[PDB]
Amino acid sequence: APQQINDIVHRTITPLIEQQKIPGMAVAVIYQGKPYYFTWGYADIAKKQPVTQQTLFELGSVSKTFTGVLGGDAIARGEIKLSDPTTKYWPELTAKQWNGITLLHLATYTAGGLPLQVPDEVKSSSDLLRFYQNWQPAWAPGTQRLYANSSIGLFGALAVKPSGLSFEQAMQTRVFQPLKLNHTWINVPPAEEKNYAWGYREGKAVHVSPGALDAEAYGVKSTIEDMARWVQSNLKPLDINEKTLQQGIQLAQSRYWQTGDMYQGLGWEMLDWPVNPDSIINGSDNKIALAARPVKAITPPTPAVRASWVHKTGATGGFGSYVAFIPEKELGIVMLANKNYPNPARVDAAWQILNALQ
Ligand SMILES: *C(=O)N1C[C@H](NOS(=O)(=O)O)CC[C@H]1C(=O)NOCCN
Ligand SMILES: [Cl-]
Ligand SMILES: [Zn+2]
Ligand SMILES: [Zn+2]
Repeated sequence: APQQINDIVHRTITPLIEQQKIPGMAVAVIYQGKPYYFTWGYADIAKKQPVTQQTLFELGSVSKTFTGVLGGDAIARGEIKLSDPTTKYWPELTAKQWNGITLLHLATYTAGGLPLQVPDEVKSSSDLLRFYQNWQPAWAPGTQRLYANSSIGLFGALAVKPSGLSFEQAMQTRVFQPLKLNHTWINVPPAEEKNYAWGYREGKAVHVSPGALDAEAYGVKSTIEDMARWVQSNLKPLDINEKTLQQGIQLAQSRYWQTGDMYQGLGWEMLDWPVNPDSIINGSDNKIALAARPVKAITPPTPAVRASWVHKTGATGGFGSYVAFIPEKELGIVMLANKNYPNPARVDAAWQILNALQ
């Protein structure tokens, strides 16, 4: 890699790892469209297995960027419209509070207070219907953004219904395969488990547990190489030969709502570039990112703006992830770690690196 990249990555990430006690980490810096890879530490501490460019990490909520793009691809196929009512795809959702809640609301956390998590006791399709049938909104739809796995998770499950495919099959056929993300998995196959890093929480090795709508909201695992290719695909959608997927990538970066200086896409979130670094750093703290905030609609949604900072945080019990990129600059970063450490530390490090290379 260019010396300037090696230098800034060492001076930023090695101290981050020292400060946060991260056991293993992989970073890709995309500079002028090309990825440069860096690894540190161990995927499995007790086995002394190093992190490599083939190590699988839990992406956590970064999974929502795949869900948003798959939803965009369905829009581009004419299979769904964001203005469609939820009940078009789930007519058994007969409770009156669902009148007026659209796929857009589900995708963008604006349905009126769907909760952060689907309850752990939801184990069957019957449980899931009961959950949504009994949920009572705190706000009218399209007025407040409250980040929620139960919201975008339902969006992903319903967006694939017209295809007749399961969510996993749709994602594999329509997103992973065309983009050659051949080491990205909703369910890690047995032959690939050797590459699956352990997450570390309070010193103990952990993997994410199964849960309702997990694939849609937080369940994807991937390598640093596939995640760099995911960033390249979102930086340069016109390089994608499949027109519906090219368009789905673009639609996931459209701006549907604004609150403060942030814009909500499908999975992705965006700010105008140049960005105020303190806004992205401070805004990533869970106390802020997860709070209910009023939104203003953008109608029509702003088509993807090249001069944007586009990003997403993610975590599981044992992992912490961050992806950010700037289309106009062909510049991006992926940071995958097997410890969940605070979002602001991730974003600060990412901005120090990308700011140094702009
Ligand atoms: C995503 O990783 N999520 C949802 C929510 N996202 O906040 S973020 O990581 O800062 O963007 C916080 C919790 C977290 C999870 O739900 N992770 O999955 C673990 C099992 N629920
Ligand atoms: Cl140094
Ligand atoms: Zn040093
Ligand atoms: Zn392989």
